[PDB]
Amino acid sequence: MFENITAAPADPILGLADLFRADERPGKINLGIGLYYDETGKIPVLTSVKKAEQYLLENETTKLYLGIDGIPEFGRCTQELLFGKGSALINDKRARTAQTPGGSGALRVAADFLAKNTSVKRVWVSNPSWPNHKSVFNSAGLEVREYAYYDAENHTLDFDALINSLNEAQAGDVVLFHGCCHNPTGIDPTLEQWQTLAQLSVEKGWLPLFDFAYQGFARGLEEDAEGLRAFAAMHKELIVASSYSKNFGLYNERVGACTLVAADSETVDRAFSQMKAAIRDNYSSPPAHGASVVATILSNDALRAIWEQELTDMRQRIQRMRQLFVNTLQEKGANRDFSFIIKQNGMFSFSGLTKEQVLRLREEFGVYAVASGRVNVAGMTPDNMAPLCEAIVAVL
Amino acid sequence: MFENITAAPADPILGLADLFRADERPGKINLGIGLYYDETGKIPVLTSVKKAEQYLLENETTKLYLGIDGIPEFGRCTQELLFGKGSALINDKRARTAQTPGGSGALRVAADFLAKNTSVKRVWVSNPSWPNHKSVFNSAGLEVREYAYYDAENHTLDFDALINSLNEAQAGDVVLFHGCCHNPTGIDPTLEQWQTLAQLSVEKGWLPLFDFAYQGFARGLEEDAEGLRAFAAMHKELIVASSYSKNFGLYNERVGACTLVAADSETVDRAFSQMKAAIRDNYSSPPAHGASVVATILSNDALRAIWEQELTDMRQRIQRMRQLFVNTLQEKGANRDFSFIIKQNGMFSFSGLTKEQVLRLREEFGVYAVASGRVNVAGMTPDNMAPLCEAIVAVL
Repeated sequence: MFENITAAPADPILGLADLFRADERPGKINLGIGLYYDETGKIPVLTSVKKAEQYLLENETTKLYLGIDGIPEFGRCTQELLFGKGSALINDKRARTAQTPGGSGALRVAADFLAKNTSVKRVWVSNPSWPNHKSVFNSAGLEVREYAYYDAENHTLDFDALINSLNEAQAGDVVLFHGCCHNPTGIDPTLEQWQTLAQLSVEKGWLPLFDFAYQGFARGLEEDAEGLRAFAAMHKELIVASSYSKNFGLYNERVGACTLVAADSETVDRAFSQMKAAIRDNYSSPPAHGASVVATILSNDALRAIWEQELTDMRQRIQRMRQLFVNTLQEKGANRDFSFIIKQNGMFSFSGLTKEQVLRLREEFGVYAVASGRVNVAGMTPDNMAPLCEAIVAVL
Repeated sequence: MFENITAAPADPILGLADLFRADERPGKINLGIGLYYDETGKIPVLTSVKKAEQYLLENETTKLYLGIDGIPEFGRCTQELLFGKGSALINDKRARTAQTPGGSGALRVAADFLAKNTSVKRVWVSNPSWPNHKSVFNSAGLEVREYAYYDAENHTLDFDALINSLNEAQAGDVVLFHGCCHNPTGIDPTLEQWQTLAQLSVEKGWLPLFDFAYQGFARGLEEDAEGLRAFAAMHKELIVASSYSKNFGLYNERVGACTLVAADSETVDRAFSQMKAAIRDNYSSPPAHGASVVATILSNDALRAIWEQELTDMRQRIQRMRQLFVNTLQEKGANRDFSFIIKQNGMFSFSGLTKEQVLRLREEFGVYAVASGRVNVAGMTPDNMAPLCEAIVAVL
């Protein structure tokens, strides 16, 4: 039965990580995968996370299955983060949240729900986008189309091209938005641009799908949700796939949520029963540990305070590295203006390095970035910055 | 987009649990869902599990993502449990294991792999079977057909009907077997019956899919794997979806494995790359906590000793309740022979109660079982046995 199966196409980005670990050069620098490093180049467990895990160790008395949609307090805390406490969406009970194995898990659940229960045939993703979006939607049986996004000359959101290319989207297509910290560009719509999109989206009959993996990494928890909330103020229906991998440093515990919004309580409860059915035929119910950690933190004043500060620390370290990167580039003799890097949001920006320049960086300098020239700024440190920038200057 | 979605059909078994928690009667007895209760009617965390969780708390320094297939030591330990240490399958590197979110997760991954990469159009399941089998396979786009299994008059495996009905299976169909502790009958093939099946399966060109959720609950870890190992000695190719939910009391942590076996190393590595692709487009990588607990236990002599004894304790408590159940039934005036219960394996047997008798038990006596009359023996205790049996006698 398996004799004739052809190998899956190598994933160049996971193939990168694989190449990194095999590299015996001591000064090797990892700017590939989207992970937060501290100033010592390590990927720590958050202190608030350790404290919550101690609490669970000392207090959990069972591992009895969660409901299909996971821990209720997790759902409640997630909707407050998303929509704001006292939001009319919450008061009107228009939203239902399933705890999922990561944001990736949430994307798959949404895709499966849409494919099996609606007329949706296609999803619009930005060009460029995180490559996994196409993969997940295609695997669910959905076509993926691309909309213009990035003005690479001005390092800006090409809002005209975006709007113009989205005009080819039909009523009933899904349009995917990144809530903040667009991967890979670091370029997000302004509040005004988000409000214009929310208006266009309603007129045109698009179903908004928000991918919200970096809440707290652009400006702050509430500020980062402004775009979503502008849509939520305008739309009867919306889906949000959110993740706590990055803002809790909980990557491997697979902690995310798929949130469904409909016009009213009866509708959302009805539609959510089909989302629960999709989950049931997948992994049945989600993993408790990472999500209990999140719920324990978000629902305790003292832990939440510590965690919010840890998140602030992470965001500010990245902002410092953005500035340090452009400064060291200038000092190291780089020809180019890299100032656009300072304005961009989250872990990533496009460096503007070619695929060949990145290959050179890896082979000659042990500096690992992805083929698009996207770099993980959260992988830069005061200790690695000088060798990093000397390497970039050498390849320009 | 969601206005016209119809509600998912209520799941009577999850609807049962929901009904149970709303029941304010004090002496209520839960014999529904497959969970291990101790003699005080609680569903405890295993001591070996708590010790492993303490160790992880004190020693983990990162939550960096696992590989798509999870923790390598988890895979190694899983294959040894499945095939036996020193197995030729392991020595020849014919097997690859992906850590998955539970046995349910493993079933979905297998189904997705099969549907997307092979000519498989149908899966044979026993009649009766765990209802989720049909659901999972159908959701992946696979037809499900049923084979005869149960001789309800003699409370036995109807081996003739099974073999006769499986004759309608074509070369290239999947046949699903429960490794031990058949859900719901508690009736497993003997070693001889398993060997005959392994032979038939080869001749007929079936792809065996083992669902192995209760290793250790029939006779013991090695004894329970005898059927699988008889197949593995005969087949070039096989898939195993296994779970640690029940034998580690780790239900909500979603800890399982999908193991792929092929004729040789090159083949299995090739086919497994497509299984990894299916996982990538689902939940991306599996949750670390529950699987690290399992790997930490299985790979430490002291913890493994404690855990194996805890598992032995669970198996023996169930065997005691089987005997106590039939004894108390006789003492309480039951007309019927219930002796077949003593011989059956795992958490469940068919009580022979009608759907109406079970409805009566619930409404009049607060005793919760499923419509098929299947009861969770692991939900019986010395304290609840008398009221339970008085209730059954009343409804006969």
